[PDB]
Amino acid sequence: MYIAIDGDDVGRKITSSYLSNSEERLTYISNKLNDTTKKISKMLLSNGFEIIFQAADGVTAKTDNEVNLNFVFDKIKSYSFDEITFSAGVGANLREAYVALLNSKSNGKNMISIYKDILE
Amino acid sequence: MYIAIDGDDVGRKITSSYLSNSEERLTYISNKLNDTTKKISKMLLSNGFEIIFQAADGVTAKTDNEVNLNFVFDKIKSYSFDEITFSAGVGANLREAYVALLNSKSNGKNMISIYKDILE
Ligand SMILES: Nc1ncnc2c1ncn2[C@@H]1O[C@H](COP(=O)(O)NP(=O)(O)OP(=O)(O)O)[C@@H](O)[C@H]1O
Ligand SMILES: Nc1ncnc2c1ncn2[C@@H]1O[C@H](COP(=O)(O)NP(=O)(O)OP(=O)(O)O)[C@@H](O)[C@H]1O
Ligand SMILES: [Mg+2]
Ligand SMILES: [Mg+2]
Repeated sequence: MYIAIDGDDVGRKITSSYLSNSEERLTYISNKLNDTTKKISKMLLSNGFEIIFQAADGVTAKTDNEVNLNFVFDKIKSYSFDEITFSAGVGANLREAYVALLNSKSNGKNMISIYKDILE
Repeated sequence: MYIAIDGDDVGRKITSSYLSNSEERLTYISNKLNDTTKKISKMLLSNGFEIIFQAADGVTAKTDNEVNLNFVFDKIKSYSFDEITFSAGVGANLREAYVALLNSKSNGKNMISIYKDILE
């Protein structure tokens, strides 16, 4: 199973910081993204996932083991901070997790989609 | 002086890797971005810059010292790899470096713009 996780509307708070000349707020959000994907990457490892990347505001991973996915996403939901949520997609391969990720980014965000469910 | 540096068309090679189920190529480009912004952040420190963020595929920094900017950008240009260039903007504040950055992303990419020059 592949899972892609990625920050919602992250650009808006970064751009807001440039335009208001707020470098400290810009630096805080950059390291906060850095640290939250770190939290996400570690929760995933503890549940038998192999991280593919944990960089920028995203994390992609895969698990040849079994996994409670309402648990996993309920904890991704819980690293939200200051109006920045995370969306997730899941599929049987990287491409499918990607599409399902677009689906979430495309349907309210702060949500998870599963590729097999979209097709049906 | 503020400088914002950011990777061109980085999403296209990442997305290409999802859609072709090429996780190894996806992981390589993620760490390669990680490592190139590292190279950029270090060259800037050696020339008297203070890094504001070095994350994702970008680096923003400022220098209360003086700086040869054709040198600096000529070396940013030289960390290009596999058809991924970097654009830069410069200004007297964060907002201005941002606009000048959009200008470069907006005018061929693999290029630098200076905010004061745009206004004139
Ligand atoms: N850790 C980070 N440090 C600095 N900039 C980041 C970081 N993570 C993401 N970004 C920036 O945030 C943006 C991520 O690109 P996205 O295209 O993913 N857009 P975003 O608004 O963040 O949300 P979605 O549309 O995906 O829901 C780019 O501008 C990245 O350079
Ligand atoms: N180090 C990284 N690791 C993983 N994904 C990254 C990294 N740096 C950037 N990205 C992704 O690349 C994109 C950066 O957002 P951008 O909105 O900056 N778009 P890009 O096509 O990269 O070029 P420009 O339009 O800015 O010229 C987002 O999808 C990021 O999540
Ligand atoms: Mg995002
Ligand atoms: Mg970019």
